[PDB]
Amino acid sequence: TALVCDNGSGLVKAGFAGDDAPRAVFPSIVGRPRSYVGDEAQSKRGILTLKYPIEHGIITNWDDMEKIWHHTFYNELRVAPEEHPTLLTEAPLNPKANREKMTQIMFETFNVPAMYVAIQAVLSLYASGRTTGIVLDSGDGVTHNVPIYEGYALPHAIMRLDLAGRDLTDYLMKILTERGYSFVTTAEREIVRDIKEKLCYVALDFENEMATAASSSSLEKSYELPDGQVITIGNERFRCPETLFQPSFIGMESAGIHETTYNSIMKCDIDIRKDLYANNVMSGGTTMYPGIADRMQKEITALAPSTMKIKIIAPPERKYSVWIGGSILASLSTFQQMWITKQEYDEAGPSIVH
Ligand SMILES: CN(C)C1=CCC2=C(c3ccc(N4C(=O)C=CC4=O)cc3C(=O)O)c3ccc(N(C)C)cc3OC2=C1
Ligand SMILES: Nc1ncnc2c1ncn2[C@@H]1O[C@H](COP(=O)(O)OP(=O)(O)NP(=O)(O)O)[C@@H](O)[C@H]1O
Ligand SMILES: [Ca+2]
Ligand SMILES: [Ca+2]
Ligand SMILES: [Ca+2]
Ligand SMILES: [Ca+2]
Repeated sequence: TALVCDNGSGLVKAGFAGDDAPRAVFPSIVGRPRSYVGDEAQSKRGILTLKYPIEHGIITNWDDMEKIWHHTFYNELRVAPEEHPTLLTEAPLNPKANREKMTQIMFETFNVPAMYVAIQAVLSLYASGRTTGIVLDSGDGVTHNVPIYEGYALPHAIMRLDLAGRDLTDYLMKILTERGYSFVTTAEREIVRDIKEKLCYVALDFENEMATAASSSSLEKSYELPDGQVITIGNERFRCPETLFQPSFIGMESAGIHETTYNSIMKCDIDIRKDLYANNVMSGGTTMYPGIADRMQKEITALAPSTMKIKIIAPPERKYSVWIGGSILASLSTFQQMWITKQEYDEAGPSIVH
């Protein structure tokens, strides 16, 4: 049985090809004395320096990444890597040298029998059942617009916004102080992330939503805290994710996700634009907000030609679309020759991965 490992800036998603969802999901964090991995590392902040080996989707520290992979195989999945072909995912615009190092580590450190590396955005597109379209992938640390034509991600048109879930959680923590609530500790941040994932949503029209929240309490929702106290949240529910469309909310000069989507499409050949407009696919935990698809549909329509057919696809399981795409691909045993085997690695070296 093949294994699928999707390493993100904030979370590692791992499992067996064929499963409908990852069996293991843990924080992409490594702790080193002043080593531990995941929840275990976070728990020991202070006595351990924390390291996030994956920044903006790109691996930046190989020794820490090695620890993460070891943890995935031996502690989380509890499998013998030498017995399973392994599919790994990589961020858009990942340097070739990185792909080579990843391959060298899998064969020489973990001794896998075979492996394959796929681009995350492409896997998310496959998860929606298509090979052409533009993916909006927003996770914990980075957001990308990735146009894909017949399985090929067009590098020159990929857009990147260094704003994601982590920043949204921090922002919600900040604005919740306005109502007098104070969330500051690590434990408190965990509560805020839960509030964000349960009560936040994207307004179809921000200004009108603010007006509705100010003229009524129809948008207010209550939330019980660990101590038994109950708080009320109003416009904070939609102000938090609005940051995706208005990065200036958290002090970023970058254009919003709707604008980057449009700019991405305009960087592509005019003859395939129609296909991208009709196939806008959302992927990643930060695209889970109710209302985001309707908002993107409205914003893109405003930017696109009047006779352009616009369609946004937001799969219910998009929180794990990347992993799911990998599960699908890795489970196609008929194409087993696509796997890069150890033997092929011996004769051709790391460069065979490209
Ligand atoms: C199991 N495993 C590991 C695997 C890998 C891969 C694959 C692929 C392919 C094939 C080819 C290519 N390519 C490109 O792209 C370039 C060159 C080549 O070859 C790509 C691809 C993906 O990824 O999808 C594919 C395609 C198509 C299909 N169909 C059914 C129709 C399937 C598959 O499967 C697979 C599997
Ligand atoms: N229902 C939800 N509503 C809002 N945010 C959510 C929800 N579920 C998960 N998230 C956020 O999504 C992020 C996790 O998404 P994920 O796609 O796994 O990112 P990643 O792969 O770790 N990192 P990245 O490198 O940025 O793609 C966290 O910031 C979560 O809080
Ligand atoms: Ca990701
Ligand atoms: Ca600034
Ligand atoms: Ca042309
Ligand atoms: Ca092969």
